[PDB]
Amino acid sequence: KDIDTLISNNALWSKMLVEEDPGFFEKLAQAQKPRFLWIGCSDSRVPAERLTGLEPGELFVHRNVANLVIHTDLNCLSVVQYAVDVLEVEHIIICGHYGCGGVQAAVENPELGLINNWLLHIRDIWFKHSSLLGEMPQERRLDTLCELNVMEQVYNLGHSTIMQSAWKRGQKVTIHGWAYGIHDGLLRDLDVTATNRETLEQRYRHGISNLKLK
Amino acid sequence: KDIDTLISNNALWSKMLVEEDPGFFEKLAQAQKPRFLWIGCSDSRVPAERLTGLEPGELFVHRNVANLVIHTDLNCLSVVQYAVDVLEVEHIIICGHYGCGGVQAAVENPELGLINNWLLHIRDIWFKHSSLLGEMPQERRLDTLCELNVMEQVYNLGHSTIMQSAWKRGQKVTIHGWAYGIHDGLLRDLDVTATNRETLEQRYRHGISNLKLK
Amino acid sequence: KDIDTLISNNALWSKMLVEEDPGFFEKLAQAQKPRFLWIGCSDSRVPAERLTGLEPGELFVHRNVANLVIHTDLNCLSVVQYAVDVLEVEHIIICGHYGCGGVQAAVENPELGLINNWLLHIRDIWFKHSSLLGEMPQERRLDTLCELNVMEQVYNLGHSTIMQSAWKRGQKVTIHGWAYGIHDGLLRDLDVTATNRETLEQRYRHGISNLKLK
Amino acid sequence: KDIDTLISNNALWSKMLVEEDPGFFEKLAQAQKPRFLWIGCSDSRVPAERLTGLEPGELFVHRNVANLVIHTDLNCLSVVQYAVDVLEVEHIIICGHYGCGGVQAAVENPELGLINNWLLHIRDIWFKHSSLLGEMPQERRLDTLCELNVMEQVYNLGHSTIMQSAWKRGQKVTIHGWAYGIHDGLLRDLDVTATNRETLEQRYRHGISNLKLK
Ligand SMILES: [Zn+2]
Ligand SMILES: [Zn+2]
Ligand SMILES: [Zn+2]
Ligand SMILES: [Zn+2]
Repeated sequence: KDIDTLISNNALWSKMLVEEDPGFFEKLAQAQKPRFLWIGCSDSRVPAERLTGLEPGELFVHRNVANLVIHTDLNCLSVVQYAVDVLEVEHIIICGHYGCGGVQAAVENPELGLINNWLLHIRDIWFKHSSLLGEMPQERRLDTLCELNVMEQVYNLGHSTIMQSAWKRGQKVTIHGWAYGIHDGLLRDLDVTATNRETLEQRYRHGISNLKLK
Repeated sequence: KDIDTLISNNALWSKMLVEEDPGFFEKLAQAQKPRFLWIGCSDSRVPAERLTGLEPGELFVHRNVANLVIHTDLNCLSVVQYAVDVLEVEHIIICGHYGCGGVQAAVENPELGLINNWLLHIRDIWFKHSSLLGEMPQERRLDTLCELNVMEQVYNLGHSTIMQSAWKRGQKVTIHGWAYGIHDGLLRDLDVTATNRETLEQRYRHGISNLKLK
Repeated sequence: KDIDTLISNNALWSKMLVEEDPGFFEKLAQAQKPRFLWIGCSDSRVPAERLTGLEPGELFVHRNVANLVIHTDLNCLSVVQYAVDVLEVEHIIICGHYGCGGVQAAVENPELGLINNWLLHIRDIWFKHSSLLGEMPQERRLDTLCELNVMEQVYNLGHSTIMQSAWKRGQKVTIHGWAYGIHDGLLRDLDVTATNRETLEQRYRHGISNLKLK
Repeated sequence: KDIDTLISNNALWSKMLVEEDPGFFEKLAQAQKPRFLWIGCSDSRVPAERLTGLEPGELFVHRNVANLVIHTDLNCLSVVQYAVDVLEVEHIIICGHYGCGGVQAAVENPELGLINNWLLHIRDIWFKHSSLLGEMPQERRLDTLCELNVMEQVYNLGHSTIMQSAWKRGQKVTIHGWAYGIHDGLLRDLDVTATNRETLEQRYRHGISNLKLK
């Protein structure tokens, strides 16, 4: 596919909607704030909308390499603060995916350029859970790192001043840590769901523990 | 819709694909690098995939508030460098949308919190094109700012060291500046398409000029 | 000078203080919060302490290339928020200097690498005041840009959510825009001193106006 | 001291130099690139120039809260890249200090606002060396964290793409990890000096080991 094909398909798509689904934009037209914030990877192997069946306008979205929530990344923090304080989303979903190019590159450590600096945050995670990973079969270590990465980002987001203050003033906002694979497009709940400061700490340890078993 | 509904729909969606479109993941399974990098707004009113008809895996995606390409935002720059130097995408599309909450908030200047700092980059653009905007009917100024914002981000991306070096070594990478509205989902080419350092400067002025007329 | 010379001189310096100025650390030992926040250039041609005669512990300091206050730079914003809200400094000084390597590089635009992205913020300023600069003798344009840069950073800092909220709750914090040259080490007040939202806007225009004359 | 006193003292200081040290700016006037890059804390309890006896113009300087080198902080990375690739400094010194307000705040975890996000990078370090710290007397844990922080930042800087590429092309650049206290102003070499990729890894482990003993 080339550029002209995208513009042409869009023009035809727009016209076809009139006599196939005229109310397609009805929801959009009506100022309806999203209830979910989705933080995913730029790889976007399978669109979040397709994975969940959500309609356009129901989710606010941020995507970066390897779906990271770095303590000091204002790009991501700005999306979160806007979503939590202004749009007042009720659920935040951090979703990783098996076979993520970013996660793999962080382990193999090839010389890719500027992106290597961003990826060092993942290597920090790999070092952190070294013992845990060496306790499992080799073929499952990369997929496990993918899950650990999501859990650590959920933990990071929960500790941001944004989430801490929201939960402190009693706002209802839940964080979820999910992952999916390209073999079946099945969402997998890493079970680190946090609804407040206490469950954040509890479920985090819970998630890590469920891996010690696995 | 609640969380349980998303997980349940996903499980059912995955199963249905087997006897409706078994080869859905065939493309994904095959390591196929995306040809397009899409930089859009976190609002994601209408998914890029739906707007263009692109299949999953064909595009690399980054989304932030008001689709900005700040000179010094490493989150966005990391996505671009990875896409250009590693995935070697051939087209980069920066797409804004009319009625963007970020653009509007930058003009009205309400006290929203941390996000206000991110939005000041848009106010800089508004000041920059003050004369141009005052030369057009009031009802069209916000939509025009939305277009100007996209053009300025295309300009910013083109001047990053990442794009400058890519074009310098003769790599084929094109940047496009688009915008769409919720009234019809029709993509609008702002005609600032840049294929090298020269066309970047030329098309930028061209885009601004086409507005002086409009 | 080499590394061993610095360590050796430090050891001797420390000893000499006992029988030359025994109370040197008395001030430091006593938890005394700084009253001034100094934001300067990494070039640090002449130390701020030497320029003003301030004693150690009296100033909090941040230095980056070309003393910039980018709307979205969390490094600088973190220093400011800490200084204003926690240390409660009463004066913030942004000081540039004539002949700054960063300012010059932004104009000449040589290919220096990663730093070029940081410097684009200065080129934005150069474009912004194009008419003003072309209205003055060529030999004075670079020095004028150096002053304009400081004024714009003062403006940027004043518009951050940090300063806006501080002034809003009635906190006493003043921002100053200074510059000095290596020909005499003489501080030059650009007269853009802001004590609140109103004076920020007024003095900014004032500073620009005094240049139209110059 | 107030603002008028700083401006007045500067004016008098400048004049006095003529008949006390007329050649004070001679060095500065002569375009002499610094040989050292100093990365320190914004606290700046004792100026680097006073600690080492270096003259103005001999050092390039960056200061932020708790002297951090975050993998993805473009402010700090820009200073380093400019210093290494353009100024070609030969030594980079990361210097922390005992009693650092940033380090302490990271441990006590008070609610300070935006700065708490920046400080989470230090808490990550505290968690990382939990076992090591619990193996030492309580009264020495905070000072030890101060040293561990410096060692980790040296490690971070060494792993940046900037340092990796410099050492790869055979450039001579050495990184040092120091710390000083307000009780005597005595510099303490943490002995993690790295001159290349190999010594970076070796000296890092060495530094941590010397603590296991201490
Ligand atoms: Zn991925
Ligand atoms: Zn938007
Ligand atoms: Zn400078
Ligand atoms: Zn400190």
